[PDB]
Amino acid sequence: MKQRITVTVDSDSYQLLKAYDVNISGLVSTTMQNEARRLRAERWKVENQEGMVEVARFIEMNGSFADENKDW
Amino acid sequence: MKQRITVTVDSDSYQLLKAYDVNISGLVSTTMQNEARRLRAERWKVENQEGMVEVARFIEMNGSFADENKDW
DNA sequence: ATATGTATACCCG
DNA sequence: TCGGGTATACATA
Repeated sequence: MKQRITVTVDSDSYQLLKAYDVNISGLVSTTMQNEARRLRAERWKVENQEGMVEVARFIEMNGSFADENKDW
Repeated sequence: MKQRITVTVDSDSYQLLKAYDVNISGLVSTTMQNEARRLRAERWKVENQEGMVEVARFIEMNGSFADENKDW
């Protein structure tokens, strides 16, 4: 069975992504994997680099369709 | 009073995020405002699939809460 | 159940 | 009591 995950926004900043054409269906799972891969409980850190690279695969589904988007 | 935004996934990386310590509330919306503002060219990262062991050589991206984005 | 989603009762802290 | 979160009932396509 699938798991319905809900972030009760209306305050944070969710409406925008969906306001354009993508709530979190593919967003969440995408961001999660990145937050998952990196997952390293910590704090006090700055940034200054880009994040590219691709590695898509056809077998599951990944139905993330919106603003002319597609898998990596 | 708050907007329920939910992605009916399960293991689409979603579960991992909350599985570590954050039911995407701040992550999604954080990610949202970013993909919301940028709304063009997402940001990913993949060096090594965790593996328990880490290293951390420099700075790349910040997350807060209890996850962060280190290099490894 | 159709998935994805909202709405709401219950749920986890 | 709910912060939010998810599940299920229900809503929609």
